[PDB]
Amino acid sequence: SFVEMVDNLRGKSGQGYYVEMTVGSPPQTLNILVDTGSSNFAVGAAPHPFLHRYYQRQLSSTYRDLRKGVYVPYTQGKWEGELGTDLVSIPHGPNVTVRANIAAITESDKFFINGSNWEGILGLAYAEIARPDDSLEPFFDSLVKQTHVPNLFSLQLCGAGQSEVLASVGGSMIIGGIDHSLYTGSLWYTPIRREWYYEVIIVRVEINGQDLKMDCKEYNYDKSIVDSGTTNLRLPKKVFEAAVKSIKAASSTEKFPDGFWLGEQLVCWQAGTTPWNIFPVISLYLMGEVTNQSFRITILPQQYLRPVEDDCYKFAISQSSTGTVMGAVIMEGFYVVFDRARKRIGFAVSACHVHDEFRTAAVEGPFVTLDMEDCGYNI
Ligand SMILES: CC(=O)N[C@@H](Cc1cc(F)cc(F)c1)[C@H](O)CNC1(c2cccc(C(C)(C)C)c2)CCCCC1
Repeated sequence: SFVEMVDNLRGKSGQGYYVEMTVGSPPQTLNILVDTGSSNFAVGAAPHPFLHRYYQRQLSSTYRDLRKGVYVPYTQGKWEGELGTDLVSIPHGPNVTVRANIAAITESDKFFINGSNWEGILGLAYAEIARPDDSLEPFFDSLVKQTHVPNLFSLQLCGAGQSEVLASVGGSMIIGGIDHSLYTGSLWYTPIRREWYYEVIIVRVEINGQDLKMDCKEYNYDKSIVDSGTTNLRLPKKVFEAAVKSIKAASSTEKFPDGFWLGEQLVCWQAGTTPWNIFPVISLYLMGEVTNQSFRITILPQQYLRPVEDDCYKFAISQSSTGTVMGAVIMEGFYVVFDRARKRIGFAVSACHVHDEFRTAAVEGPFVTLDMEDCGYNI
């Protein structure tokens, strides 16, 4: 924990959160997307039209070629690179330096985003999903192994709160501890089912207090994960359809185009007249540390209606064919502790949550649910 790590994240709405890092000797400054949905540390290392700077290995005295190729395909972006090791620091993180594996990006497609202000990505998940394979020690594992930094990190992603520019966002990545000033109320923990993605189990879903009443295996159909690198709440097909049906009904007083519900087309209102009260709250109940217990995290429309350029919003809930992805919009307004040491993820109401006059984002428990290990997908 540390006061000096507060507000060390920045970003543009919809384009992830990044932290400043240095690579090489002398230190080369780069902005790096913080991604709990992947396990590779990678940086642009060759010219690209959307990169204004990049990692130049030749300028680093501490660089070492691993003489090995590496490739990672994400949801739609992808890159190819060359492995190596170098000294890495996080100026606004812990006061330490570590020799980490680095994928030097030489080719890419739809990976770098025009005007995002980041030049690389920091995969914070486990070795099991790293490319080329699990022998390439992820950054966080190197940090804990080489230093005395406790095996734990927390993320406080904050919302937007202009005009023709994407809203700027901020947050905090607290490495090695829990900063108690970043949250209120109690921290509730859900088990990390398996150490590969940050996998969890959802046992119940409600929209405005109404249970979807689905077999809980559906909520984790495939898998459920906590992914700071994906913007939206992504839901498996059957859950998505049931959720949008209910959100439509709650906000039936008004009518929006199908494009809006499909996440692509935007929807606007005059400034300050956004009818937040017609959109329902969504509660995801996560499995507790104790069998038969659960806790819920409640999400407001201020989280799932993401603001965009020129008051305009996009529906930030979309369909998945690879499980539930609790992306940035779900993490916003919560303090999320990735307690790797004790294989669990904690949630607490964030100090930067969306107040709202009548409703608020919340973390509450316990709630007693008969049977929860049966909600998982058995390999
Ligand atoms: C939108 C997106 O692609 N986000 C990625 C980071 C990112 C951010 C960005 F701004 C631009 C990019 F090109 C990439 C996440 O890593 C996605 N994470 C999952 C995933 C999807 C596809 C392969 C993979 C890996 C890297 C593990 C093979 C992991 C998502 C589905 C559930 C599993 C996790």
